[PDB]
Amino acid sequence: RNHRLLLLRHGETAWSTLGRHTGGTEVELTDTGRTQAELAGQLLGELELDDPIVICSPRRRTLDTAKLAGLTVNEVTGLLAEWDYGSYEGLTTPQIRESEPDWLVWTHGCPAGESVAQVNDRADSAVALALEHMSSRDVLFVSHGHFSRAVITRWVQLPLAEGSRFAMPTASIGICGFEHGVRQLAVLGLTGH
Amino acid sequence: RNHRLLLLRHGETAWSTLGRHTGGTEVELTDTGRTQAELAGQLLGELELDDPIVICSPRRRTLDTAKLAGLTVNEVTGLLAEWDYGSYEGLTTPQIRESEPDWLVWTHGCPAGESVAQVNDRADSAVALALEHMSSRDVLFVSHGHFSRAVITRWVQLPLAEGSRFAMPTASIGICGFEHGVRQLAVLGLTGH
Repeated sequence: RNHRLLLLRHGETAWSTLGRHTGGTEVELTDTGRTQAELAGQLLGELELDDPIVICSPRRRTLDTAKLAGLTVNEVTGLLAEWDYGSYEGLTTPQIRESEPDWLVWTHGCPAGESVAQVNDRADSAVALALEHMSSRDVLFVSHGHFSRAVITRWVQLPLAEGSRFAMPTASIGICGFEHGVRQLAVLGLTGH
Repeated sequence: RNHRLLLLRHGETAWSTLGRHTGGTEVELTDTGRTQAELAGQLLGELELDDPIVICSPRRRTLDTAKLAGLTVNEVTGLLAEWDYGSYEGLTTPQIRESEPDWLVWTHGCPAGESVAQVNDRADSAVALALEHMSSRDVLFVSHGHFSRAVITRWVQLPLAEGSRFAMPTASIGICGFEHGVRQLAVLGLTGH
């Protein structure tokens, strides 16, 4: 296709800096988070996007980022919500490690939350959504760390387990496109701050 | 580990702009290529690298890029040479398509040149090389499009066939590291021009 799928992770929060897993919890962006968002929109500005359709996660930290980035949101949907961490909500990876030493959200999932299968499907639906609009315009997802990686991993048609192989820091941008007929990851870890 | 593996593709040449596959052929950087290289070194400057060991491909376009980027090369080795295209040297993907409609270097390889297996092994040796120095410092490979992708694909422990899923434009930087014990791709398609 002649278009792209861009993904933007929301800025920093008090929880992200501590490595805490935040799903449905409504945490606010820090002042550093607001600045990150502001710089990202600055960066999106020179990406020369074609009449972009912006889809955003319902969380306030992502809605806030979109506004601060100077974007106008077209669709707000839980489809882009972060991985539901269930019982692990608020826990860091080490803390989770004290009980499940080999844990990775990518292979284990979360007890009382979303399983890999469920996110795999949610990720595919998201990619399907993107492809429909990319027929005429560029697409931008303002979402979260793990889910954004989920989308990317699926864009490149790999098992969701591979989400562990791609970073996605706060206020960072990843870009998906094509090369000689193949869906490909073009940019990752792009930061304007 | 506490260190990173960075990869830098050489700047633009008269052949790259045309989408021609260049392996052993000694093509020069265009003036645009020299500028790209110059900007990349500018970009490497703010990456705060730890006493970096720089390994470079023997081709003149890569040696030139390193010099223009303001880098001092520690090791020059064919280990980082581009995929040997054999019979396809000089051909574009469409041209190759006129004979092998479903061709991708990643799955087919090149007749009279390197096979996937051979590049898979060369890529792994390169990763092995990096890990040995990353024990005390950061590593920088100045190489080519397909091979750099090969190294990245292997860094993340995927079959070489997946090299098709990662872009690597001229004068672009990719960065490999770790996240909670897992080898991961941190940055891709980073451009200073």
